Amino acid sequence: AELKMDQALLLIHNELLWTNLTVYWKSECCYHCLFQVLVNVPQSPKAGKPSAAAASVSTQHGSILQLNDTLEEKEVCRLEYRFGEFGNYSLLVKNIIACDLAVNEDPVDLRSVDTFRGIALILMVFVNYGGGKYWYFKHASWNGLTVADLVFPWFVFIMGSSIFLSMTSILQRGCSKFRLLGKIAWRSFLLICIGIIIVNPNYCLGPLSWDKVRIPGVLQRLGVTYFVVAVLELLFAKPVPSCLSLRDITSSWPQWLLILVLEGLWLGLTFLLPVPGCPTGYLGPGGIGDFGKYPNCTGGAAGYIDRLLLGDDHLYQHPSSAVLYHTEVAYDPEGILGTINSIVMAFLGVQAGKILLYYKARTKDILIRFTAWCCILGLISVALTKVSENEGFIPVNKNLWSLSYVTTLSSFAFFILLVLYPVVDVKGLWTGTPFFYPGMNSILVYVGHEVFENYFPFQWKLKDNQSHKEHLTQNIVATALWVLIAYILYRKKIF
Amino acid sequence: ELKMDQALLLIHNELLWTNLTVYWKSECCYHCLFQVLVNVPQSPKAGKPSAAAASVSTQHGSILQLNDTLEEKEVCRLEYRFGEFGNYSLLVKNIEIACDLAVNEDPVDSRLRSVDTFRGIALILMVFVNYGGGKYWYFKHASWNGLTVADLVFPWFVFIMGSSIFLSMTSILQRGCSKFRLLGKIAWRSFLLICIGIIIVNPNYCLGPLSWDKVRIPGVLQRLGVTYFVVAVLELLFAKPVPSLRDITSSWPQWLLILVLEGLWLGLTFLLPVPGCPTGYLGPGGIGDFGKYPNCTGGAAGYIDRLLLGDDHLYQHPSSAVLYHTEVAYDPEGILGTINSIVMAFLGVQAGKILLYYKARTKDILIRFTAWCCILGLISVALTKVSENEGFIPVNKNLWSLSYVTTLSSFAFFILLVLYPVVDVKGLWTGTPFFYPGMNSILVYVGHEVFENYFPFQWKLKDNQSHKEHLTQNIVATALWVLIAYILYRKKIFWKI
Ligand SMILES: *[C@@H]1O[C@H](CO)[C@@H](O[C@@H]2O[C@H](CO)[C@@H](O)[C@H](O)[C@H]2NC(C)=O)[C@H](O)[C@H]1NC(C)=O
Ligand SMILES: *[C@@H]1O[C@H](CO)[C@@H](O)[C@H](O)[C@H]1NC(C)=O
Ligand SMILES: *[C@@H]1O[C@H](CO)[C@@H](O)[C@H](O)[C@H]1NC(C)=O
Ligand SMILES: *[C@@H]1O[C@H](CO)[C@@H](O)[C@H](O)[C@H]1NC(C)=O
Ligand SMILES: *[C@@H]1O[C@H](CO)[C@@H](O)[C@H](O)[C@H]1NC(C)=O
Ligand SMILES: *[C@@H]1O[C@H](CO)[C@@H](O)[C@H](O)[C@H]1NC(C)=O
Repeated sequence: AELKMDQALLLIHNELLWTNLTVYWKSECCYHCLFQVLVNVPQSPKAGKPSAAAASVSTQHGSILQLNDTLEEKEVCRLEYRFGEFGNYSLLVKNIIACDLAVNEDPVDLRSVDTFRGIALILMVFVNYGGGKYWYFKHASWNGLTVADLVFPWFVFIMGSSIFLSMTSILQRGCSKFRLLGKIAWRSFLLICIGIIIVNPNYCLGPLSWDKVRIPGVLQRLGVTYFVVAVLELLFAKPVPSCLSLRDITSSWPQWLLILVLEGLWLGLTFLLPVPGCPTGYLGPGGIGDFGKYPNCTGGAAGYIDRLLLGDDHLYQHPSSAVLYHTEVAYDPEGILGTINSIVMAFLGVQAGKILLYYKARTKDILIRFTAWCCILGLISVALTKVSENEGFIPVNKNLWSLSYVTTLSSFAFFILLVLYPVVDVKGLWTGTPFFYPGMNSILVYVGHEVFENYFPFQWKLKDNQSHKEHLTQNIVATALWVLIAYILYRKKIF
Repeated sequence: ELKMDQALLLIHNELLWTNLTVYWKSECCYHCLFQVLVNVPQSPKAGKPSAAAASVSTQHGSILQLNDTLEEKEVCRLEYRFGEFGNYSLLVKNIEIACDLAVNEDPVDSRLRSVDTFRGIALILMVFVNYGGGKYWYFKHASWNGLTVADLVFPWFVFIMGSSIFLSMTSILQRGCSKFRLLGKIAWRSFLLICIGIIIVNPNYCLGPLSWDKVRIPGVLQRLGVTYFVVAVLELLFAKPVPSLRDITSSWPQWLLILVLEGLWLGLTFLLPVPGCPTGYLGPGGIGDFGKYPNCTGGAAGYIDRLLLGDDHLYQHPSSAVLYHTEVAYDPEGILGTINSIVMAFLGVQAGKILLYYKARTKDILIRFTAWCCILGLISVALTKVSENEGFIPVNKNLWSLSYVTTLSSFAFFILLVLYPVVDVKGLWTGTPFFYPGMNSILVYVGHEVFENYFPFQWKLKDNQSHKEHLTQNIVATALWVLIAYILYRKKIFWKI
């Protein structure tokens, strides 16, 4: 009918005579949102003849219906409810002002690094196709840690580990450093150009033009972090040679000094840089967020730096907060300031690779180091976020690539590695059979699924687009087909 | 304000008590009904003639007819050919009555590796003409009949593909291999080509996700795969070891089969009755043939294709839509055209047989190619009577007519005759910029089909109505695809896609 995806009709009529009602809606998960107007409920023309109105409240998560009249601005009913999808809820307001919100119809219902990379790629492809249009399979509106926020950081962690592993293997093979540097620069340049040309633009609307080309993005950031980490490791590389040896940390001390100074630079630039027409050290979403007194401030210092450097037209025109906070500005999640945190996370992946490689002959030592790093990073994350998605010093935020976000995802990745390394490598109980096929063809699978996003085996016309089940089935089938394609490529040894 | 290849025609009518209407038909139409271009009202008074503006096409020729609106009497007519961006003004006044056309502003318009080189040239020409070729009239497909440069890209590809099947299969058989595995590989390759075509090439996904009710089944790659399968299976079933008319006495079975198929095609085209349509029809319908048969595109071939596949599963914008104003759907890569495509692929197999049987002696190869080209040219001249629209079977791309096959095969034989000594015997030119697509045919074709809209091959234009911009963009895209083919060749990547 007239109900879109995840909406519930709200038939509302007033059993009163001398007040004009305007229903005001505000989703619960928002931190500080101005109550947007929803409908206008007039007075009943005669006694016993209420005037009905139709509303479509978003039922993704919660709702706070606030009602105070236009004439007097005095409350009549403010109630918090959680509507269901495709429901039919009737709000009866009457004298005793009292409201009940009756319900008409019930709403409807080594090998470990490779396995981990395959898991991250499969989840990324799933959430990129839409993830069944579920609110927990899409990027969270500003602060939040939905499932789609857990894919890219793990991929960067895995790439850091693989960078260190391959660098050590090549240096042990005996190749010179200049050839390695040339190769690293070439791969980074290729990744950047691929991201700028093939992945980021959408060519169905029309041809690419400089005035409307999106420079930063996923693959550009991936290549830049690749280049930075690989060059740093190639510069400060030492031959690989326990009981509290602490060699893996003290040997790579220049890397740690550089990473710490980079993190300090990110913290200072975010929390101290004076943004014109915006409070210094802003972390909010702008738009209607923070009670709506900051209309154009999305991203704070990072957003301002990105807009100044690349222009407001070369960024993402539909940021992840544009669906909830109604931000009218453009903000790329893969901006310029977040590259520092991405580099830090890739270096944490390098650290995991160092732990894996140094103590190759003692599994107990590897597990102890992994769990110690996981505990330390988890403690840092808990201290920073104050175990809350809104409060705390630095909230976990994907768009800003917050330091708490990096530390939390590093904790999760270290725990995942602590689980995966024994079973897949040491015990060999389960080789990650359905997963590592993209683990060996990451970049090819990503580029292919971006190019072939719209083709028949991955997309087809559905009976009703306003249904979660059909979208979920289509996305699952597409991801399974990409797993099968990666398997076929692996069998033919096309790397 | 003006479109591309469209002059501006201003009519100044000094007549007093006669409404004036004009008509226009392209000089390239065989029999086209005139269409209303513009209506010029009578002048309210002497000295202030009524002026009306209209845009006239320019791609090729123009014939105008001036008729009275009420009395339906012809006043005057012209055969002037306009310019791309002109300002021609037409004045008609009573003197009998004569109309003079004036120009206000002048227009502004002024292994063997020989098979590999052939296939590379055909592929590059195909990629150029698919991107548009500058929107030129002779770089696009012919309207219904005739032979433009864009019509020669595909038949040469099918010819060389057939020759390559023969060469590769005879090499494999000579080296030693079972026939069952070969037939299985051929079937897999044909099925893969058909599926690739249907899923990737034919449908456009930007307008929306694929819907089964509007899926175009026939197309270039499905036809390629079907003829590949048929000709490869025939030549594999009848394959004798290599050892003077010794290249036909060893091939008479498949020759008889090809003659049977050609006879079947001729019978179906010229004899199969069609409901509400003249038997043995070839005209484009619409306004062609004086508009007596509106929905009769292709005739027998169109009717058979529509009956077997349905109107929804066809090419909705055929080549004749722009000129002959037809509403029905006709797929150029239909079902009856597959017989002639098979015949041309078999002719390519015959050319490969000629090239292989006399590999030692080059004089014999050259005389064989000369004889084949001359015989096919004579057959084409007899069939088409040397005219675009006359003759028994005019050269037709959409129908894949027999004259089309004979003419394009004679041209392919002559091109092979020129290329073979140059690339092999004398070694003057080694196909340096062309044979990399000759090695990566299918990969390059599918890549350019998928990446047609991407930036290096297509970007926003400064002036969308300039031929120069489109030509530069298409040439740059084709050069980039040559470069990509060369890079793939250097990295030893080859025909696996
Ligand atoms: C313009 O007028 C001329 C003459 O009146 C038309 O020529 C004849 O048209 C009738 C029917 O309209 C045909 O039966 C004749 O065969 C035509 N030729 C002759 C010599 O009589 C002409 O058709 C008119 N233009 C258009 C577009 O209809
Ligand atoms: C309520 O609204 C109606 C029209 O919507 C208006 O005529 C009436 O005056 C309003 N009542 C008050 C008290 O403003
Ligand atoms: C409801 O009343 C509060 C004050 O208690 C006010 O801030 C708010 O704007 C009112 N809602 C409206 C006017 O929609
Ligand atoms: C919701 O319930 C009311 C109660 O009768 C009904 O009239 C209305 O049609 C229902 N909504 C829809 C969309 O059917
Ligand atoms: C020419 O067309 C005009 C416009 O309708 C009309 O008034 C006039 O009568 C026409 N001329 C003749 C001779 O009918
Ligand atoms: C054609 O000439 C007329 C009068 O000379 C002028 O008004 C008109 O703009 C010209 N059109 C073009 C396309 O030059």
